Amino acid sequence: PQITLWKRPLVTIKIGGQLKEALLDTGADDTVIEEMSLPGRWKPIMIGGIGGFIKVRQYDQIIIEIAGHKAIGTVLVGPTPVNIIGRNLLTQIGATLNF
Amino acid sequence: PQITLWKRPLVTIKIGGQLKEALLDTGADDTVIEEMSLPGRWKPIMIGGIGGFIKVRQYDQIIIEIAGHKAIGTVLVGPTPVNIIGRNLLTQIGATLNF
Ligand SMILES: CCCC[C@@H](CN[C@@H](CCCC)C(=O)N[C@@H](CCC(N)=O)C(=O)N[C@@H](CCCNC(N)=[NH2+])C(N)=O)NC(=O)[C@@H](NC(=O)[C@@H](NC(C)=O)[C@@H](C)O)[C@@H](C)CC
Repeated sequence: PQITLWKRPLVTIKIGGQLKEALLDTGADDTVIEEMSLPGRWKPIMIGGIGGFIKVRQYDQIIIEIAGHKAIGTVLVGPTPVNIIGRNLLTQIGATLNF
Repeated sequence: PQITLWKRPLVTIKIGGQLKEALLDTGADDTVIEEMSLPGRWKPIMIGGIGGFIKVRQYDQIIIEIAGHKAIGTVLVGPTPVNIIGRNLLTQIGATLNF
């Protein structure tokens, strides 16, 4: 669909078979989800944001549905202020910025 | 135009008489620009995201051209690692997310 930005671009996602709400984020390289139990092997890494760096668990090849669109890729799990869907998965669902 | 997300959606902007490169961030409520000596009155506020919060100066009615599109609104100035164009301005240039 076409989503305007007057409101935060929040969509429903399905991960680990669980429904969550996430923010479509063009300014995010990666996808970061709040702490949760996720079936899969992980590796600890650090990511950055506007205020500094935080440590997250890196899960690869995770099946996730975004607004009904399928994506299978890297999902970072950690203490993020909000669930965000980054470019790694936005490209998978064919999302583009238009103006 | 249409901007794909294979790489960071960076565009040229003009603010305070200077040209800079900024990130189109749909996951940002407001606009945060790198430290620059913008003239005029301002208000001290704090803004954040991943890693925490940072101190910035809030300027109102700032003229800013984004990728050739004129806009006018609130601009936060401070020690941000990246020039961030938020929704407050993305809506003004008619930007949408499409998939
Ligand atoms: C988590 C909060 C919501 C999403 C977030 C995404 N921001 C981009 C900004 C660009 C970097 C400064 C970001 O953090 N992107 C990260 C997301 C994490 C990730 N791993 O993708 C990123 O791409 N990080 C890269 C590196 C970015 C820096 N790059 C560089 N210096 N070359 C990384 N780690 O790979 N939004 C924000 O940070 C904005 N905050 C907000 O919109 C809200 N604040 C809060 C706390 O939620 C609102 C209430 O103010 C900031 C800019 C203030 C308006």
